Amino acid sequence: NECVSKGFGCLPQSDCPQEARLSYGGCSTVCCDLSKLTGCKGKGGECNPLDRQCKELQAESASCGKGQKCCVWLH
Repeated sequence: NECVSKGFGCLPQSDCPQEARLSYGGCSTVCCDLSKLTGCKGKGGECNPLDRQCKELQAESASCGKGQKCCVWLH
């Protein structure tokens, strides 16, 4: 099991898209990068202030008030 050790899902080829299909093994069908399927929620995300140049994403941070800038990475 590789996709367990890396921290992804095992969704089928019909459910997840053709691009999210990782090359790792151990699943029942195909591995799917849940970190990169959704957005800020995919790994958990972070609001930081408008003073700090980072990333912008209207999906979640749009009502953060103080620091309406959603940032997320692979880690």
